[PDB]
Amino acid sequence: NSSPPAVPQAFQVAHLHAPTGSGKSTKVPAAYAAQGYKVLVLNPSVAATLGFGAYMSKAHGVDPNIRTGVRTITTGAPITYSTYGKFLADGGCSGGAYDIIMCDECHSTDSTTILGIGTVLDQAETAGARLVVLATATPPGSVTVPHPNIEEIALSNTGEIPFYGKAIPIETIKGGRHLIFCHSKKKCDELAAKLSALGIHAVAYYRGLDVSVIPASGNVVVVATDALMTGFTGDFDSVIDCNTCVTQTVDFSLDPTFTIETTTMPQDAVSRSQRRGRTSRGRRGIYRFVTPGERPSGMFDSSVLCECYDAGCAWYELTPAETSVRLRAYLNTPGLPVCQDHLEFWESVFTGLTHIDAHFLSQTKQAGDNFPYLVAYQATVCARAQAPPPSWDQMWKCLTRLKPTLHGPTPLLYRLGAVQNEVTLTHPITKYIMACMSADLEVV
Ligand SMILES: O=S(=O)(O)c1ccc([NH+]=C2C=CC(=C(c3ccc(Nc4cccc(S(=O)(=O)O)c4)cc3)c3ccc(Nc4cccc(S(=O)(=O)O)c4)cc3)C=C2)cc1
Repeated sequence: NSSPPAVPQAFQVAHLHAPTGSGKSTKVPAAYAAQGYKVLVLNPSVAATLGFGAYMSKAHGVDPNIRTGVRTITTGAPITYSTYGKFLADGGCSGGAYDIIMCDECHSTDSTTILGIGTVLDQAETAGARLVVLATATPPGSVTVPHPNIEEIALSNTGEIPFYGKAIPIETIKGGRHLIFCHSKKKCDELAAKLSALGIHAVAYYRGLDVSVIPASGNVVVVATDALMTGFTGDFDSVIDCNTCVTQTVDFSLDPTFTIETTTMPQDAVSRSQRRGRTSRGRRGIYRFVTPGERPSGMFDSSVLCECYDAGCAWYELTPAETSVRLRAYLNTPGLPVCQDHLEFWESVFTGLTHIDAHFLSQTKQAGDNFPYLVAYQATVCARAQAPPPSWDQMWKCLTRLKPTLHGPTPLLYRLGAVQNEVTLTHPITKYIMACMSADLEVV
């Protein structure tokens, strides 16, 4: 729906589909507050959370409470803005705290948002909340739609420059400023170089480099990865999309258990719109693609589920069972992103990961990398077996100081990236996870 759901006598979960800026996260809550309700707005971004608070006090004479992982500001106002992570850090809902609870960007598929939303969905009513709103500008199942200012031209085989099974006719990049999207930070160099060697001024671009490496004037063909901003100065004439992106995915490769790496999946609606949106700003744009079909938005990998249990164990003092109750509340609620139901599986997996090294965990938590609990656990297992990590990549930095006293094969519990060192598959925990996969009628 495009209108703020009225407040119900008892309870209700409603949906709010509105664009960013129409005031769905500010004006809407302000109205609920003018009515005497106490409102809590959750968002994935610290910046956004701050953005709403500023807007509110500056436009509606209301200095709302703002809560983030860094700190919380309390003004005693009836409106409160918090990040999902801080909300969870806080234990979730607090009795008699809020009448309404809006879950903004509820289409987000990062583990913190999903877990946070599950939490709201499960505790809201017990918490005395009368209403829970699932707000978002990108409803699940969305598809890229036609834009009034963008001409979409499909790539064909004709063209000297080969491009993902299709071709890029030189004619289309000779003159003007064009943005080409490639999936791998490498594939970029492969293209920028082929075009530079054809008279075409092309400057590659991917994570690491600087914005400066992109002249702001004169013809140019920028071959980049999604590293390029979404709000950065577009002013592009045409964008060529490879229609594929790199994303985190879980593979039950039975070697010995599972693998969580980054794979290239077909691009989805949200992705397609964002890349296409890099053209036709203040003028008419061109959009060339290799593939028309796209996966609708609102779908996420099983590995995010894993990421949710990992987080419940690492930061929120949540047993794998508690996480499940919360994640289940999320899967039973229609209108939110979907994923294969692997709750039982992941639950049983983390449950077996007991007696984790506190110091290692604390090291992975603040280190900031993904899956701090699984990294720390694989390390705990390693140290206890005086074995080295699967690799000496930054991932395993918490084991650097014992490097000397670590010999023999690595007791691989699972694969979280490149595994160089030799590996043994005889560890009880490895055997425990292997069995978790066999005990499942939807896993293996
Ligand atoms: O819908 S509503 O009508 O209710 C409404 C009302 C008011 C709104 N205000 C906003 C204000 C700011 C922002 C974001 C933001 C974007 C850029 C920012 N830039 C600064 C630049 C210079 C100085 C500052 S300073 O000094 O911190 O004040 C900030 C700051 C904040 C900001 C924008 C997009 C963001 N995008 C992300 C995209 C991907 C991932 C993330 S993540 O960090 O992973 O959460 C964030 C993050 C932050 C978003 C919204 C917004 C909406």
